[PDB]
Amino acid sequence: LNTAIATRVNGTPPPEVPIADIELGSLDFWALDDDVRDGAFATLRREAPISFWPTIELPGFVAGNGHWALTKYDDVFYASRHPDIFSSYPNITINDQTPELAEYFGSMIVLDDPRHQRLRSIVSRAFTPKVVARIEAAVRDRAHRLVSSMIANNPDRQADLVSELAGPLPLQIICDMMGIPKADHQRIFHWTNVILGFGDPDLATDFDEFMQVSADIGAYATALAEDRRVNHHDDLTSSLVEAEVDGERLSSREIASFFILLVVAGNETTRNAITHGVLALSRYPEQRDRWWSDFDGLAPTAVEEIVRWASPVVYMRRTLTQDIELRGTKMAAGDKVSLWYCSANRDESKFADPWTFDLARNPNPHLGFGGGGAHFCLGANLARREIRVAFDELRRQMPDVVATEEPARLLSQFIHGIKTLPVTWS
Ligand code: HEM
Ligand SMILES: [Mg+2]
Ligand SMILES: [Mg+2]
Repeated sequence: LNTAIATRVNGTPPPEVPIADIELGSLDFWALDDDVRDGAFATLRREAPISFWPTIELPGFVAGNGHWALTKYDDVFYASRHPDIFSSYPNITINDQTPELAEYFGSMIVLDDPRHQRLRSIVSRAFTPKVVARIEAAVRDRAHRLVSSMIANNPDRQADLVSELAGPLPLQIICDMMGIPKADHQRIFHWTNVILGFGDPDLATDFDEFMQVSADIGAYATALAEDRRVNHHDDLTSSLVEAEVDGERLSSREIASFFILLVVAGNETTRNAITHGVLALSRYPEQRDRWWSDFDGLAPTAVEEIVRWASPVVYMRRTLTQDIELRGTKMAAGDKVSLWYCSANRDESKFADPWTFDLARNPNPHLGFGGGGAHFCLGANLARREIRVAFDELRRQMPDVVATEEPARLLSQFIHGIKTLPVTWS
């Protein structure tokens, strides 16, 4: 495969970046390549581990007040485990929501306990390890077919990993858990792609399109919920419409926001873990070889290292409910605080060799699924299984699959997205 991308020397730290060249509040910065971004967070960890940044202006989104950026692992961990101080209300991105966004985006992820946990308990059983293990057959059937179709669909042995595997595998699994008919899965995926791609001109930059997509997926959720209210199915949509929280059924807004949260999170995270993982295997072939020659033994550590390496969710935001000082920086009640998982996951204070992609890494206390605590990723067991099966099917059917171009990278501060990744195999 002479068209494979260049390999890299594992363990090489990126050069640190002069602090004057770092603008977290500019979309231009998020367009820099990932070596520069990684070197910039390295500078912040060293020189300004907590620092303040203006919010990025996005068309039709309210920027509002700026935010305190926590770039060190210990601070991101602390903030995550202290939700009475670091609240998830009113929003978990840096920007402000509005009443009009709240119709569609006012889910449990932007609420504190106890209401957060009462909402989460409606669906939590479906995401537990023992229940998710039950659907291995479904994950395998879909992954196996997708990889086979990459082969059958491309006589030239060239494919886009994202559209042909990494995207459609998690999409199928979450949509089927929700109870969405197959004929509408791609419609769901287009809506979630726009919702968490906004600001990249390849996805959407007109706020009117963002609002029409949001209204359209909400109307879809409401219509499916209405069907399930009358005729139950064994799906999460039926669980949502049947549940009672504080003795009251969920409202239309609550059902639509819950539905949207689950399909967005399901569709716009694992795909990037998978795609960054194939990119990493392409750059570090010794790691591919060692996983391929002991797939079951290394899989638990390998999947977690892929998540640490990719950090598919770049950050989450909190809002202080009281004044607090951290690292000698006083922050005030009401201030926004951003938790940079991408940076925690390269912190030398926690990982001695953070720049080494090591599929055997153990322990691996990465914060790719967050810092732990009340909002710890509901889908973590699901995502780990999706990743493990995707790589197993690639190993079994096309073991030498390799990237042939550098990825087209999503322009986003929030999601470490890959839009396309050309691959080949022999
Ligand atoms: C590798 C893929 C994934 C990554 C990196 C990831 C990461 C995260 C992160 C960082 C959070 C915030 C945690 C916190 O605030 O402490 C989160 C929350 C969440 N994720 Fe995941 N996620 C992944 C896959 C999924 C999947 C497949 C689903 C399925 C629907 C999902 C559903 C959720 C939900 C519902 C929440 C909100 C939980 C709550 O507020 O209690 N995620 N995820
Ligand atoms: Mg093609
Ligand atoms: Mg079904």
